[PDB]
Amino acid sequence: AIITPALISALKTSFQKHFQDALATAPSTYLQVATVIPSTTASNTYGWLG
Amino acid sequence: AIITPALISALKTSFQKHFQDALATAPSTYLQVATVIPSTTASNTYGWLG
Repeated sequence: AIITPALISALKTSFQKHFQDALATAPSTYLQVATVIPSTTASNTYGWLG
Repeated sequence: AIITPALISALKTSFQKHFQDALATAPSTYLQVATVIPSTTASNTYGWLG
C-alpha cells in the first residue's frame, strides 16, 4: 500500500528522450532565390554605368 | 631621544593575531539532534516499508 507519490507516477518511471529534436524545420531555400554578398564595414554601395 | 609623535605613532610595533579566533564558537552542535544526509538533488523523497 505504497502512497501515490512513490508510485507509477514518480517511483516507477523511466525518462526517455525519443521525442527530442524530431520535429524538423522547413528546409532552407533562400539560396535558390538570393545570392550572398560579403561586407566588411558599416554599409555597401553598388554602382553601374548604363 | 626626542622623538616626534608621528614616529612614536608610526608602527614601530608588531601586529599579532591572538585576537582572531578567540570568539570562534565551536560549530556542529546540531549533529547531536540532526543527521546530515547528502541530496545531490532538487528534492529528496523518503519512503520506508512498514
